[PDB]
Amino acid sequence: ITGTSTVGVGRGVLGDQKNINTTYSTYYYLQDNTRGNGIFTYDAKYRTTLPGSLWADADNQFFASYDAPAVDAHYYAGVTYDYYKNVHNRLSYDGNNAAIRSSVHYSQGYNNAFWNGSQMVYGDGDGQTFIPLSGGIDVVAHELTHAVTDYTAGLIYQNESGAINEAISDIFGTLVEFYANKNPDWEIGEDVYTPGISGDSLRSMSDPAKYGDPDHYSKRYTGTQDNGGVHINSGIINKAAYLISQGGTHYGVSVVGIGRDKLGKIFYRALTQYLTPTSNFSQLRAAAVQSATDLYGSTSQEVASVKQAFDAVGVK
Ligand SMILES: [Ca+2]
Ligand SMILES: [Ca+2]
Ligand SMILES: [Ca+2]
Ligand SMILES: [Ca+2]
Ligand SMILES: [Zn+2]
Repeated sequence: ITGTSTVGVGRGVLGDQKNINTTYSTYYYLQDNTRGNGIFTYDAKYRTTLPGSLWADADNQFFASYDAPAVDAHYYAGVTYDYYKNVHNRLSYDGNNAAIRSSVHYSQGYNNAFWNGSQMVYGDGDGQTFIPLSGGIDVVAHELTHAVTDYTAGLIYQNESGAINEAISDIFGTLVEFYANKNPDWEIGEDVYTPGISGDSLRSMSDPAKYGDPDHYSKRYTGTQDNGGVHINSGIINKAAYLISQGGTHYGVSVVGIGRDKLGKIFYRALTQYLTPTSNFSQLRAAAVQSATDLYGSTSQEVASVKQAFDAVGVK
């Protein structure tokens, strides 16, 4: 809608207070005009019809519990936009400042979030397995990273290429979590998963096997469920990424860490320059080695650590 840019205040899913960019025209709308062609947040009103209604509020204060998921979807979309722009010189997901749209209150008791090819969608959770999914910045950045991948490499969402697609989303969701410095870690979804149980998460990058996901290629899932294991076999790539950043010894192979900033630069280059829709794990390894070579030279420690990390998870 057309109106005056302003700033409102509200409380997110975890009860923290934050300022959000809104637009004023009779009502105050969750429309942020300060970032590219805008960030727009919608109310799906517990239905599955999308996008729903652009979120309208009478007083620019968003402290109702119904408001919480919208506040966080809108705010964390902004943070994720800022990360891609400031760190990777990328303007929104398509690289030309496309509008970012999110709907919250999708369906009833819906325990997931997703990018649907056009926008992000967030369930409220059922209150025991999940709380509203937009409360996790690693979740928001995971989903919007799917948009980035779709516009670049185009990795198909099945088998190894789909597992790479999901790992990339976990890797950048994590890097955005560190960027915002909100109690960052190498776990996925810990802020919105099982509000009854402290210390757990949906997936772990530092130790995927903690939740039964593979941490070595010899342990890959080869069946048909979950589109050939796209959320399962991602653990193999996630572990590799964790090793490249943080270092460690894994199945007897030692990796010297090169830190988060370089991990992001190498993977962003691989993604945007070398990966294609049908890339498999072996091709990811070559793309990552070539990226590190482009950036730091073929005899660098950075290339050495990328090779060691993939040797450690059994990807040749
Ligand atoms: Ca209000
Ligand atoms: Ca965290
Ligand atoms: Ca996390
Ligand atoms: Ca929990
Ligand atoms: Zn995903």
